[PDB]
Order: sequence, then structure tokens, then C-alpha cells
Amino acid sequence: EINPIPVVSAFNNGPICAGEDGELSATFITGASYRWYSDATLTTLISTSRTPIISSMMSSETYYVVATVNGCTSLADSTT
Amino acid sequence: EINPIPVVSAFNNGPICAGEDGELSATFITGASYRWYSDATLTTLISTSRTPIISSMMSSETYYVVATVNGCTSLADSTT
Repeated sequence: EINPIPVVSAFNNGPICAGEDGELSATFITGASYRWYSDATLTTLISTSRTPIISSMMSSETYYVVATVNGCTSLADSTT
Repeated sequence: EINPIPVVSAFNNGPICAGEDGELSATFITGASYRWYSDATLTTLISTSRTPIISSMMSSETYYVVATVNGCTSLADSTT
């Protein structure tokens, strides 16, 4: 059985005002797990949710997402 | 049948102000049960929920989580 590699895209709420809670989201892939990272090298894990909430953002920041399907991992996408 | 060992990660709401209700969460594993402990030795059980609520926290505290799948237990993760 040769499994396909899933493709996932990342998104956000558009510009947000400092002090507000930012939200991240990603495309839904049936059966996929998701992992969000703060590092470009994917070494620090933030959360494991399709749509995590980031409390009290005071400054611009970037996030990376990897989706996993049937043991196969997507390339990470990113959003700012 | 040889079952895999599940991997579960723990999270929280980020810094919270004293007197507020803190929340814990953990990665979702399909079919897993969850157990949260207050002790590093996993001897005191707090709750059995993926996302328990901790009322009125007045000080920093740490929690441990174990997920169980098909009778196999994960290593405990932790969050502060």
C-alpha cells in the first residue's frame, strides 16, 4: 500500500490589534492529525489542534503546520 | 496483535492571572482514554478528561498526562 502525501495550508484572522487573541487555522484533511510549531526547523511544538488560539498577542509572529495522514507527513506550511 | 504505544502531548492557556480558571488540554488520539495526575510519580489522580478545568488557581502548578489506547499506556507528558 503506497500512501499519498497530504497537503495542508495554514491561515489566520488577518491583521489583529495588539492585546487581542489570535487564531490559527489549517485546511481540513479527513483523518489527519495536526502539529503546530513555532520554529522554522519544527523543533518546538506549540499545540496539536487544527485551530489553536493564541492568547494576548502583542506583536507579529509566525507559525508552521504539519499534517499527518496514515503515518505520512506533509511539508510544513506557514502563516503570519 | 502487537499494539503501538500512543504519544500524547500536554498544553495549557499560557500565563493566567491568579483567581482565574486554568484549563488543561492534551492531544487527541482517537479511541484513547486520558488520566491527569498531580504527582510526578503518577500516584494522585485528578481527573479523567482530555480537557479538565482547574478552578481558581492562585499559584503556578504542574500536571501530568497519560493516554491509554487498546490497553497500552503512553509515557506521561507534562505541562505547567
